Amino acid sequence: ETLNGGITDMLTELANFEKNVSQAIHKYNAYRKAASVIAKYPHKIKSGAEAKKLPGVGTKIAEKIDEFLATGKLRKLEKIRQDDTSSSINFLTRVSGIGPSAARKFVDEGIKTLEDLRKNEDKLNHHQRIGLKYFGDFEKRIPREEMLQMQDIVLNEVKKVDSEYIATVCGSFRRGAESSGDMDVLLTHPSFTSESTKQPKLLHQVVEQLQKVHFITDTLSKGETKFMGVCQLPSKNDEKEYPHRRIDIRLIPKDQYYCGVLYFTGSDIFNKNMRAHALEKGFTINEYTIRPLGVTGVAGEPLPVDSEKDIFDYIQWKYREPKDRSE
DNA sequence: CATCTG
DNA sequence: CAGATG
Ligand code: NA
Ligand code: NA
Repeated sequence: ETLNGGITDMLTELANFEKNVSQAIHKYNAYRKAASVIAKYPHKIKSGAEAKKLPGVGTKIAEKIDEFLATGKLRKLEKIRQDDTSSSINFLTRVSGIGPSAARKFVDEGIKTLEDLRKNEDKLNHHQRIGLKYFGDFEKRIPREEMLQMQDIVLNEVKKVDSEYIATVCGSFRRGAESSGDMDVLLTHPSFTSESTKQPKLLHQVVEQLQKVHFITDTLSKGETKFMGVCQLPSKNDEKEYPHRRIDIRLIPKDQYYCGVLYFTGSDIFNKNMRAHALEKGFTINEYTIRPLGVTGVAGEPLPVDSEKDIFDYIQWKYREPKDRSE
């Protein structure tokens, strides 16, 4: 956790590159297991050889561990931090809708900056254009005080469209958190569940109210159960307009809401432990349901939930307010 | 995993 | 349809 931090960090650096710049998924996966194992590893790694002793740790990595332990640096690391190509890729990637792949193509056509991008808006798709157009806004965290304003709008709008909807804003917003990255709304309806053959209007209707009142400004991706957009708290009495924020709206069969809501609410560590405990209590859980575990090894059949409460009950545990869902 | 692009 | 992105 700090006893082999650098090592794990370099490894992580190295890995990112293999994957992002080279196309080296193998090597890429290579670095990861390695960090992963050195990460658990209980002692101070004093040498490459010592490391090698571990699984995932090979000759090449043991090598790198030496030079890094030997001198505060790694040549390779040094050469890669320079390399404009590598850096251009780490950079384009920051645009929403540009991934490694697109990054590579862009750079090889010589587009390596924001300006490059603007000049060449034509070679970019809808998501990408949008992503460029709000490069700034999108990198700006979202302060909780804004979140409560967004939430308030969304909830009131869904309500008007149909009293029967059930919307919930998950994420750390939910677990307390002072600011956040984007807004994720978990949506459900009584008239939509597991078997129920669809209802697309279910989602489309909401999305539409949201734009009607101008809260949603652009669409990134709009499916029949998942919507990826851009919203904006209306600018008050003009002088201060708000940054453009990312928003996710997802439709969920009512019969599996609280499991999602539970899940989406995180934190990742929270889930894990809860999940690991579930397993103890003769259960299984995932993003959609909780299932009684047979002894034949496995076995299913969806226990029925009415709240996040039901879930806890089942695994016989302390109902935890979102706030303490930390770890 | 769900959506989009080409 | 494969393949990319979030
Ligand atoms: Na990106
Ligand atoms: Na293939």
